[PDB]
Amino acid sequence: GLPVCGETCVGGTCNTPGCKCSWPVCTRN
Repeated sequence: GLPVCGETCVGGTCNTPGCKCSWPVCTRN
């Protein structure tokens, strides 16, 4: 639920395990 991945999923990518794409930002849970 938290954007603590340090990743944006603009292209639909989130590498950090637990990160979901809450476009355009990755949220870990």
